[PDB]
Amino acid sequence: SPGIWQLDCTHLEGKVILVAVHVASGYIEAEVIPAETGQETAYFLLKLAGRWPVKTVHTDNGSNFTSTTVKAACWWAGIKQEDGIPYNPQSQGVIESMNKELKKIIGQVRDQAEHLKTAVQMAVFIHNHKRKGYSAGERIVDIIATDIQ
Amino acid sequence: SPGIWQLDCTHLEGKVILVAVHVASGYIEAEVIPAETGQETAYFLLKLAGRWPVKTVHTDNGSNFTSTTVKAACWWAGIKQEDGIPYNPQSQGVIESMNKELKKIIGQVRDQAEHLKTAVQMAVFIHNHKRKGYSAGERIVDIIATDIQ
Ligand SMILES: CCCCNC(=O)[C@@H](NC(=O)N(C)Cc1ccc2c(c1C(=O)O)OCO2)c1ccccc1
Ligand SMILES: CCCCNC(=O)[C@@H](NC(=O)N(C)Cc1ccc2c(c1C(=O)O)OCO2)c1ccccc1
Ligand SMILES: [Cl-]
Ligand SMILES: [Cl-]
Repeated sequence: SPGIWQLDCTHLEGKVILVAVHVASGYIEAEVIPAETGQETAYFLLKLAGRWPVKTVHTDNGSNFTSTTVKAACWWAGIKQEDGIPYNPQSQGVIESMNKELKKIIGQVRDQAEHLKTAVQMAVFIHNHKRKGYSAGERIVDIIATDIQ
Repeated sequence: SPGIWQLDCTHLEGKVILVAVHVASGYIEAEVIPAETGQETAYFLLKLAGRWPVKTVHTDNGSNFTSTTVKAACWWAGIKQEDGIPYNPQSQGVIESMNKELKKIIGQVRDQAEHLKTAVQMAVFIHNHKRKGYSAGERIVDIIATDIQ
């Protein structure tokens, strides 16, 4: 499970926040996009897979699962695309909670950032650095290091 | 050592490619921007520091070193800004060589990507995954994991 990620799309200020969560650690990367198109999702996954060893992605919905451009990016990057259907129901609630938590952080920084995209990146930072005692950033690095060795 | 990054700005197709290199591993993150401004650099560093434990950045030039927006991002993210002056002179040539490498990769994929930004992300992927026998992606995870424990 060191290579497993989940896509998550949430909305705020009439914009779309696209999130990738590393399932085993809770570590995230996120971007603001105008709308959640196959093309945007494909580009986001290319960026993600160049940065971390992404083996499997649970896509966030059937449109992206279907998307020719998403399928092309996954092929290019060596990613196995899977559905993101919560056969374990506690999955959906974990996501919902993260979306709520991310929006909360965004609200707390919203003041220090002129643009939504800045506040989202501040939120990524705070989320990944939060000690819970290791942080998500520490967990993902330990998980993947153990996997290499 | 595990926390040290160098900024590097290179040009192609009339656009700017902004690179951050993890000095100890050769691992990189990169983006295409229309122009290298303080605001763009500041945003790039915010994103980088939310994703990896960035302690020190050797900035690529004195305009970004001076930039009040870059200084504000570095303050926000807990980054020590340093100059990028190569007291070790083999530094310039290492950068120069990576820029040449990156541009070569971009040329090799240039055909598979409509947009420069896609080709740059493909080049980041190929760079970070190349076995050298570990890859840069493997090196950065082991360096930082060793540092955590
Ligand atoms: C309403 C509160 C406004 C107080 N903050 C500021 O005046 C400046 N913000 C910063 O110094 N930083 C660290 C954040 C930041 C960094 C880079 C960027 C940004 C932002 C951003 O704020 O969204 O936008 C695009 O490139 C600022 C800088 C540039 C443009 C606008 C604002
Ligand atoms: C010159 C030969 C072009 C052959 N490739 C294609 O037709 C498509 N490319 C892909 O399937 N992928 C994986 C790459 C990609 C992914 C996502 C994106 C992209 C690109 C990109 O190509 O730049 O642009 C922004 O969002 C394509 C898709 C959408 C727009 C344009 C092209
Ligand atoms: Cl990788
Ligand atoms: Cl981190």
